[PDB]
Amino acid sequence: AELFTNNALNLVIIFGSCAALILMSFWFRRGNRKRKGFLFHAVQFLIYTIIISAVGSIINYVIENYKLKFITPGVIDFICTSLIAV
Amino acid sequence: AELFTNNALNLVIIFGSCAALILMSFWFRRGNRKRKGFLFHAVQFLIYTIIISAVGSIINYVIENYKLKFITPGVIDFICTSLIAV
Ligand SMILES: CCCCCCCCCCCC
Ligand SMILES: CCCCCCCCCCCC
Repeated sequence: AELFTNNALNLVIIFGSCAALILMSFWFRRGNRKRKGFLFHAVQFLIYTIIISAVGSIINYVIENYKLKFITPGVIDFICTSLIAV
Repeated sequence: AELFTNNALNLVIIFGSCAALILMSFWFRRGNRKRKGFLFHAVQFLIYTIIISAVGSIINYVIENYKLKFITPGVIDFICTSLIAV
């Protein structure tokens, strides 16, 4: 409830990125004039990176603003780096 | 109102840079003795850099002097660096 005030831009940009991804998927599906090689993979990579960074920021804010017990900060950064590297 | 006292030179230099840009655009349009290659592009680049740096400074001052909630300092520096690099 009260946590949404400080993160609204984050969900806004997450939704915008997802909508842009769906729109460009449809754009590729229509006509398929492009080649789905390195550029489309790179686009997927960057959108994945930004969305997981946003999710990690949300987790950090929730942990730091609600309760610090049972969660160690920075470990979520490690998991995000691991996922993007994978 | 009260924030204009500490930023007056910034809007002054922004307006001066815009006026100089328009004046040099007109000067190029008159006679076009020059070649609009690397030098004019570099002039555009430097004026863009200085105006966005001024805007970022204004945003920083507004955030630090009005309310720190919902805005993370330094992210605007990241966005300015990203825009100038692009
Ligand atoms: C059909 C031709 C496709 C050519 C794709 C080139 C991809 C280059 C990737 C370079 C990665 C360093
Ligand atoms: C008509 C001749 C125009 C010559 C423009 C030279 C531009 C050099 C740029 C060097 C960038 C490193």
